Amino acid sequence: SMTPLNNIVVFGDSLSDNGNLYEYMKHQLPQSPPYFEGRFSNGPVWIERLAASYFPNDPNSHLLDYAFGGAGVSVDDEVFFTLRREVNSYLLAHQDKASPDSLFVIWIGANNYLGMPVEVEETLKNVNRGIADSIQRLVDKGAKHILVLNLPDLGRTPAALEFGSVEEMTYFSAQHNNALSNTVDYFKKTYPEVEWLFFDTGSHFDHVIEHASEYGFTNITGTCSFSIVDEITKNSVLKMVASVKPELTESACDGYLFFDLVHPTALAHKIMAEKARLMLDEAGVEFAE
Ligand SMILES: CCCCCCCCCCCCCCCC(=O)O
Repeated sequence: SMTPLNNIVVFGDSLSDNGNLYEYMKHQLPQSPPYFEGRFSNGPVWIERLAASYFPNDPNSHLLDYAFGGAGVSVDDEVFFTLRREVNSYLLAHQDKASPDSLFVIWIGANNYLGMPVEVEETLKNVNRGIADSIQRLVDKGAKHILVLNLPDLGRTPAALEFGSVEEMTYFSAQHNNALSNTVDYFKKTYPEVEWLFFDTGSHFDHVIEHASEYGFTNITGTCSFSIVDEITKNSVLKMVASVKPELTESACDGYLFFDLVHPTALAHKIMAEKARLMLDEAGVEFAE
């Protein structure tokens, strides 16, 4: 293992990207403003806030964020980049070794299901397979601390409500989460020498919804920004983002749960970071510089 951890390495999608796609896009997407400095929200994302809670003075020197907006598990224009390629990018730059002193974080899958693909069960199968494959690869290359996050109920996104896909998006979310729990249970039993951490985003997001006003949200179905999506634009998270009309963004968004048709606002990312930190503290995870 590794008693105190010295950094966080995150693999994920637009829920975790801290500006990687924005840089490659020459700052043209996500347009900022109204997005915040290339994050897919109007403030820093959860994993940045988590890193700063442990390393308040120089959090970015303790966070290696390989998440790109539009990333998912391969199942090809649907996906900007794959989990496998994010992991292999980390490995390439680290001499094919996963540091035993890093907290590896995997939050992926939402981009696959929100593309509303036509093959339901094959998509579920291949997302689960791709996550298991990347976990096994990290373990094989020396990882000793792995945090896996499941999905919120994607049927709650404004996208699902507007497009009439609530049932399908909730089904993907629930089936994905059930399979992912089985995967994590398998790895826990097989690799007791690795620290396995799990965050039940599904239950936490439902709790936020059920108590939305108490968490600070006055609107859970609308969007701070405004997008106009066609039929061939409904096909992907990145198309929805590109279709934001910046001049029509609301000026006062402190009460919205959703910044755009799928992405949560800054306050939701803050809540997520706070709950993740409490989970890690309960588990006894310790960081140090
Ligand atoms: C522990 C805090 C509970 C609240 C969780 C906050 C996260 C909100 C989730 C909204 C749906 C996100 C879908 C984004 C699209 C994608 O990642 O491809």
